[PDB]
Amino acid sequence: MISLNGYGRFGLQYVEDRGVGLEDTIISSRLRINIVGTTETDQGVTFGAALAMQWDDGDAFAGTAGNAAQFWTSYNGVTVSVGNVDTAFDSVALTYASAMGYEASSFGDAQSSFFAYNSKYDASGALDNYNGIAVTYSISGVNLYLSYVDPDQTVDSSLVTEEFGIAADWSNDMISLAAAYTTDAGGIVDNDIAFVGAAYKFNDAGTVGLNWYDNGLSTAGDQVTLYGNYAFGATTVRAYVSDIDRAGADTAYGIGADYQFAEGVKVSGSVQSGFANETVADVGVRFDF
Amino acid sequence: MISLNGYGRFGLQYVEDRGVGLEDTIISSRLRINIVGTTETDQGVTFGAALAMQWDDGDAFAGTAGNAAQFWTSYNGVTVSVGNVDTAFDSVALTYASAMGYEASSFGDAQSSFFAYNSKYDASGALDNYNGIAVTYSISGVNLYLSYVDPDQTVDSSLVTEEFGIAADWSNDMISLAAAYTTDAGGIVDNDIAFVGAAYKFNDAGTVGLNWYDNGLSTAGDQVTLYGNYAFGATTVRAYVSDIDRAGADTAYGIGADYQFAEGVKVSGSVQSGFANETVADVGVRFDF
Amino acid sequence: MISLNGYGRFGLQYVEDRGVGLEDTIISSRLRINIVGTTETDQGVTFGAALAMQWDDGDAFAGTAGNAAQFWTSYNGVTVSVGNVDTAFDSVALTYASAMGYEASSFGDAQSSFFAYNSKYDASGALDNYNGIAVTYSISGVNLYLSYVDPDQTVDSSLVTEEFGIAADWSNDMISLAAAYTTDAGGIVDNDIAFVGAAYKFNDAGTVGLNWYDNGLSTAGDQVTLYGNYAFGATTVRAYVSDIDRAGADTAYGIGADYQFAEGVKVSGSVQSGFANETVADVGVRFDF
Ligand SMILES: CCCCCCCCOCCOCCOCCOCCO
Ligand SMILES: CCCCCCCCOCCOCCOCCOCCO
Ligand SMILES: CCCCCCCCOCCOCCOCCOCCO
Ligand SMILES: CCCCCCCCOCCOCCOCCOCCO
Ligand SMILES: CCCCCCCCOCCOCCOCCOCCO
Ligand SMILES: CCCCCCCCOCCOCCOCCOCCO
Ligand SMILES: CCCCCCCCOCCOCCOCCOCCO
Ligand SMILES: CCCCCCCCOCCOCCOCCOCCO
Ligand SMILES: CCCCCCCCOCCOCCOCCOCCO
Repeated sequence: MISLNGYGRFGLQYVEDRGVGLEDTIISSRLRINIVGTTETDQGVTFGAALAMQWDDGDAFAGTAGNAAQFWTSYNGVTVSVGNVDTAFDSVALTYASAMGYEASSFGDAQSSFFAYNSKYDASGALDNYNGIAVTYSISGVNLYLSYVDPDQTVDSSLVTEEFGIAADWSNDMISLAAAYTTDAGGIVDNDIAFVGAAYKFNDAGTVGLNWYDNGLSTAGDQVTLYGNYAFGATTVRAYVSDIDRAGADTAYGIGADYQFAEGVKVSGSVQSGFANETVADVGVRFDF
Repeated sequence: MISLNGYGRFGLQYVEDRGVGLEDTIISSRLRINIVGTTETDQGVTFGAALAMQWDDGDAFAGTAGNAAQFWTSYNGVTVSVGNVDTAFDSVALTYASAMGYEASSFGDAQSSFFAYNSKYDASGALDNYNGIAVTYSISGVNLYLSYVDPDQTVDSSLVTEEFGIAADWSNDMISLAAAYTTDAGGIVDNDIAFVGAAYKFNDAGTVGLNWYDNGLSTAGDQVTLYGNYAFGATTVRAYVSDIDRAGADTAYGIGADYQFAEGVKVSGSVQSGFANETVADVGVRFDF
Repeated sequence: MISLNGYGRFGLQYVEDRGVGLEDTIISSRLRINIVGTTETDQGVTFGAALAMQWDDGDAFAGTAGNAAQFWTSYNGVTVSVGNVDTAFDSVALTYASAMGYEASSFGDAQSSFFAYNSKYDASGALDNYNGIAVTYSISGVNLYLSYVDPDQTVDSSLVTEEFGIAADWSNDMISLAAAYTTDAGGIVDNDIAFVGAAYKFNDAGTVGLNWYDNGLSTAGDQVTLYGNYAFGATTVRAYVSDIDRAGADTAYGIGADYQFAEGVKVSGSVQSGFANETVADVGVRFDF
């Protein structure tokens, strides 16, 4: 069985003083298509393979290709995946909760380097023999994530640095907790990174949360993000502040709104200020299909 | 929702004295696949994204990729599209009416340079930041087309030449009229091009038409194409003559036939003579799926 | 009509002393997706086009593209195909019968060079104007195969070497026979190769066969492969020995098993020894979807 799903997104992307002789405002857009093949068995074991084909404005050669395959096996709530895997630090809950705008960005996101699913090919050739193994599992309302990423599996292992990550999250109906930890993240030796986050649903309509991170060898240092959102019908308002230890950094912040036009259609915008005083703004749509 | 459609075509392509040590006759063939994702809303607004994957004999690396995305929004007969758009000069009716053979070619087609939907990637990198906006609408039996193409939207606009085009066509059951006009076509400054055409369905089986063009800065000069077709059951006969102002040019002409073998299957051939006395012939099939 | 099918495979691939500073054991995996468009007619003629998108671990740029199109026409048991065709030497029965392991390999396979369907693009550019014509037909339980492959159809034919192949196989319920012959195989002048094979189903569960080959200009010389398999429920045991004329070559051999876990799911392994004493082992899964 083969199924196809994905999403399109387009709108305006403003970056104050982008560059000498550059336009600050552009039309940014993304097409994402996923090809999924699955084999269900009567034994209860499911086999799967996924490929992504992603295009973004500005991409080299005005063309689209697929990425590197991901394969998995699922049985009784346990999923083992091989190849281009989702990593633990990139999959836990709460870590991307401050993202806003139609491009889902936030300076409140972790300012570290770590491996994550690769959406596209990489012309530099660095991903050619990259191969990860991942394992996910769910006890009660607990989600467990584990991932092992080998940047070049053909080369003797004593010569390459492997990335290892673990994460768990948990949620009842009002509190959410999450934590992750990865060593040698992004294959950078000694770049050990951590995350702890918690959220409180103080209503059917509002939630506040707080994320803390150890950014490893990044120049950002430790970081804290405080965010909150509130829904008024089909409209959601979101905001966040974030600080990093880097001397002289500014406080980053953002304010945005989401409007659920229809099932599968979402109009979003935001105005954000980064740690180096960058001003960024956006407004556009996402539709899922 | 994701749907796939497209077509295959193959047959013989003859070019008299193609080149020293080249074969005049080859097997030319094309595979075109379109991936379309759509999101229908109960509000009446439809969202869409399309990608094309096209392969042609002789293509570099013996491979296929997708092109650059096209996105659109439709509401009440109005469609706005962004990215790799169809342009006004390329979409009006009647402008390609003389095309024949299984490759749908004609020297009677406009001999100018103008932007059009890009089927494939471009290795030269010229299309990397190309971005168009297009708008179509239909009053009675009137079709209105408008398009704005920015060859490099990241660069300050005072440095790049944008293409702007408008077109309309109209048809009752016997007369057809169409006109288009585009300035700085193909991003060439001062290359303003125009088209006017008209057709007369003098029967259920026969039609005659005439197309005139201002080819802008091309060396062809103004051009006139006179064509006609006539259907005998599943068989269609077509012919056209065309002249350009270029001194010493020959009159171009073509004669071909189409045979509708089955729904979705069409066998075509033609013999054409160009403006520089080139002799070209073809015979093959197209099937849609 | 467009349909999608394919398969995923993953597991461990061991090559004794692969290379200085290389890992002998890797995770090898393959994702194959086929896109097939067909047009059925009421006349009985079917038109088809196929494209493949294949990714393998270690592939350049960590990406996937499609290959070169294949087109065909089928009528009354006769199929003519154009472009990236299956060749006669690569399609006859019995020639790959000794293949085992989850990667379906065998040193008992023919050690010659010959054209075959191209799965992927080729960066070297050698396949750019490659074009084959193929014809298959089936009398009783007879299968007839014919193929003509032109490595560069744009160039004058007196300058290029074309590959021509024929094959037939036949089977009742217990004996199988097959033979093939191709001249200038792989476009190498004078590299004429041949194959004869026969198999005996000495049970519902067991089969023994023997394949002989003239490897043309290869350094292997003539070759003989003797193989056998036997099924015990969902488990299949397979083995083969193979010899080549090359002086000092070793006898190659392999032993493996296949376990049919479920419809569409197959777990395989093997231990093989090549003609130069190479030791290779594998274990993994294949699932079809
Ligand atoms: C500002 C640089 C020049 C680009 C022209 C800006 C014109 C804006 O777009 C007009 C046509 O519509 C498409 C743009 O996508 C963004 C629209 O807002 C998203 C839906 O709420
Ligand atoms: C990103 C999708 C893959 C498409 C990119 C292929 C890149 C090919 O170019 C690599 C650079 O070398 C130049 C190639 O020669 C011409 C390419 O093909 C011609 C028709 O579009
Ligand atoms: C300056 C060039 C144009 C690009 C900028 C578009 C940025 C537009 O503003 C972003 C949206 O601001 C969100 C407001 O926060 C309040 C939310 O509730 C109000 C509307 O539903
Ligand atoms: C002329 C150069 C060498 C190529 C051989 C020409 C042989 C013609 O094709 C024979 C096999 O069939 C496939 C060709 O596609 C064209 C057939 O006509 C189209 C359907 O009406
Ligand atoms: C046109 C479809 C895209 C496929 C073209 C990829 C072009 C890659 O080559 C660019 C030129 O540089 C050489 C690349 O190194 C080898 C490529 O991949 C090997 C297996 O086929
Ligand atoms: C010379 C190498 C072969 C390639 C050339 C094939 C060209 C064949 O002729 C094209 C078809 O000619 C069309 C004829 O116009 C009359 C139409 O009605 C008659 C048949 O239905
Ligand atoms: C040996 C080099 C380092 C690679 C680690 C080997 C660990 C083996 O895999 C553990 C995780 O599972 C995925 C591997 O695919 C092969 C499993 O066997 C196939 C099914 O029978
Ligand atoms: C194999 C699938 C096709 C993808 C390969 C495209 C190969 C492009 O590189 C050719 C070598 O030249 C370097 C290209 O410049 C950067 C590429 O695109 C950037 C984003 O991934
Ligand atoms: C040495 C690193 C690991 C990689 C090697 C895996 C190789 C494993 O063995 C292959 C399977 O051997 C097949 C045995 O033949 C007997 C068949 O019946 C028994 C089991 O069903």
